[PDB]
Amino acid sequence: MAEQSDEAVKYYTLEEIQKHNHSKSTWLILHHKVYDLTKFLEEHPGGEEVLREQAGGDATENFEDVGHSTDAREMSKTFIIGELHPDDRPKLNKPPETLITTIDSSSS
Ligand code: HEM
Repeated sequence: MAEQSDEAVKYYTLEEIQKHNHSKSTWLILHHKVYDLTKFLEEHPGGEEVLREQAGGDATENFEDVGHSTDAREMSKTFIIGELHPDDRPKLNKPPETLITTIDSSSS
């Protein structure tokens, strides 16, 4: 990716992470950041099989519903290899002034 090592956020193409939804290399996207479980497949409670189905793309189905617990919020941090490419990063015009919270009755 050129340069000494890095500079800013490393992205990964949406078209690419899709190709890493399988045994030989398992990535996933919970929402925005891409993770890897290529070796981790075995280390994670009841994974391997059920990962492949949610990996490469969005996996937050089970994550939004059940929510995991504190443990998984804190441990996962080194699983995060980077973000998703500008395929998703701006989406539209990229939120200029906060996500929404626009004109909430009175002064912001
Ligand atoms: C971002 C990558 C992930 C990491 C680092 C991670 C981390 C963990 C950790 C630390 C636990 C144990 C305690 C807890 O619930 O907090 C756990 C359990 C579990 N995780 Fe994950 N997890 C990840 C993604 C996923 C995804 C995408 C799924 C489903 C497709 C999933 C399904 C489960 C289930 C089901 C358990 C509990 C065992 C069971 O009841 O079968 N996890 N995870």
